Amino acid sequence: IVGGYTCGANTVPYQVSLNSGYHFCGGSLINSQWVVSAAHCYKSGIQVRLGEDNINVVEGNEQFISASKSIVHPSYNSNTLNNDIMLIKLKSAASLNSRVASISLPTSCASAGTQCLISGWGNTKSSGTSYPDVLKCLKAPILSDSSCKSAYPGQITSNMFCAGYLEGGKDSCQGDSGGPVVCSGKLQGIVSWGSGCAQKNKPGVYTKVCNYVSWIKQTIASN
Ligand SMILES: [Ca+2]
Repeated sequence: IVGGYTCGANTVPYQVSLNSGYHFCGGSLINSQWVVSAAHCYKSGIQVRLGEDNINVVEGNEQFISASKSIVHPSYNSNTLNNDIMLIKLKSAASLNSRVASISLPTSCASAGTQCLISGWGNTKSSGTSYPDVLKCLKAPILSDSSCKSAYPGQITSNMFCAGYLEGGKDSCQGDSGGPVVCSGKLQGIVSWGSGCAQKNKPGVYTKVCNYVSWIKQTIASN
């Protein structure tokens, strides 16, 4: 997250870190057994880390739970990032508590102009590299479909939305991929892609989770 703030320990209790020997992507806990992330974050060998603040220090509220199964969307296209969504099942249910909590899935799609909370342990620099240890947060508005398409001509599908600031300076970034975009208390987006981070006229692009609620529900009913 570039241009964000330190969230505060465990104030985003649905945020997970996906670990394969190192943090590599975020995700969101949607119930005691299941995480939603980006399909482009697929790796074999995922451990889900819940209750994290500093990902490099064991502080006492963590739950580390291996994935048993990962399910990339059936129509994920890794070239365009259309349908950039994945489900990860935990080998055992998380113990839900004040610091490890699920986020609701949406009923309706979010509205342009809504300010959402985006969070992660990704790079904090637009030019260069610096990865934080503690979780960072950003409030960013959903942009109109016409603005998003103007920013990325011939690249935005109905399963994507843009959020952020066209003047640059505030965005998600590498290592935030897969993490949450929460709008009116529901998971509306997944950190998916963008050209660079926090560059002028190149806002973040996010998987539009409201398009996937029936897939998510039937998949969790069946696995
Ligand atoms: Ca930790």
